[PDB]
Amino acid sequence: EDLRLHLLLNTSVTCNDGSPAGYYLKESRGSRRWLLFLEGGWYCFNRENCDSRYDTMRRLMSSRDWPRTRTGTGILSSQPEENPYWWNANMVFIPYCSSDVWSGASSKSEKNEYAFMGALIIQEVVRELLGRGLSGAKVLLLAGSSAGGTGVLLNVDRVAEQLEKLGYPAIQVRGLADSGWFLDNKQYRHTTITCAPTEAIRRGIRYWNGVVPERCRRQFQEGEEWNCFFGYKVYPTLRSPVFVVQWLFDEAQLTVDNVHLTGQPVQEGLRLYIQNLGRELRHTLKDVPASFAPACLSHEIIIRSHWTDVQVKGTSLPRALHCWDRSLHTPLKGCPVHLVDSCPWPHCNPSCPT
Ligand SMILES: Cc1sc2c(c1Cl)[C@H](SCC(=O)O)NCN2
Ligand SMILES: *[C@@H]1O[C@H](CO)[C@@H](O)[C@H](O)[C@H]1NC(C)=O
Repeated sequence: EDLRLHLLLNTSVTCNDGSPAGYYLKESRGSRRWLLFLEGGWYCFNRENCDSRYDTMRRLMSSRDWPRTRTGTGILSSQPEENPYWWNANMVFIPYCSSDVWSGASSKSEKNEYAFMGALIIQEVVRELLGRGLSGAKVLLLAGSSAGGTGVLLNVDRVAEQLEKLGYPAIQVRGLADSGWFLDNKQYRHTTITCAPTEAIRRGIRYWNGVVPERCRRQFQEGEEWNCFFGYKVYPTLRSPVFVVQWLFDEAQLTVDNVHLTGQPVQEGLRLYIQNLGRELRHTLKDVPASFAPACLSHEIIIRSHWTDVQVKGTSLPRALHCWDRSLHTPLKGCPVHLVDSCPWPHCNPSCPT
């Protein structure tokens, strides 16, 4: 119960239903490191599917029922035993209550049943934290999992530009995108439920007034900004350092690809499909120097209490992140930052989560 809720003082920056957005904070007075973590949880892209999400996933659309505290876990833990990487940092958990992959900039109005303000929520959290110690930061790591990991890719350079324009050019902004690196590939079977992410994101952008990083927007241009939600397309346009964590066989990727493993022998077509998915993922990370990509069927990593357990080539994620920090002070002896499994099937890495 170590991170305490603060609702935004600017109450025009809202969750989907117009309730104020907010953040959970645990300060560390002896540290100039700040970790701002973006929660995930899919998205919604029209009135009917947002109404459904409001009925049964309301905490992802509203702050009315948020608890006063949350426990920091994994990379948000303040215990070195659980978080060898950044246990002494100032910790911020930003709840995902905008259902827009952190991309929205639209208020609730007579024309809009819901507000989609994810990009503005991040901006406002950063602004309000500057008065609570962030002005003294040396590193701001914008991290996130699942839709929050894609949110990191969409927002890390905007945070960097915001701090520069506010007069804090000494704060180094970096990104950590966990489980948010998706492929716009062919589904295994081509069957809201039938809508593939490219089409759902294309509709969502219009519904949310979604915004993407400027250089990526300039490449893809009007009507094609959905491309910027796909890591391998947006990442090369980014200027801030970004560390990419991605399971090679991510469960959300497989879900959108209409792959459902049961227990029966996988036949040749599905075997080749899965192997090609891992190969394609691995290919997209070849030129990503800071990356951690284990050959596991799983979903998210960084806020799980046992996040320390998985290893790629004998190196854990907390160690790789520590090596990344050292690299941003060429490669370091025994301290690697590019860790992508090459084995071709889920759980060929023995350290995968059970
Ligand atoms: C831009 C894209 S493509 C895609 C996603 C997003 Cl976001 C979701 S998010 C999943 C979650 O939050 O658990 N997973 C599947 N495919
Ligand atoms: C509150 O947030 C809105 C939306 O980002 C912004 O336009 C406005 O200037 C903010 N007001 C204050 C006082 O920060």
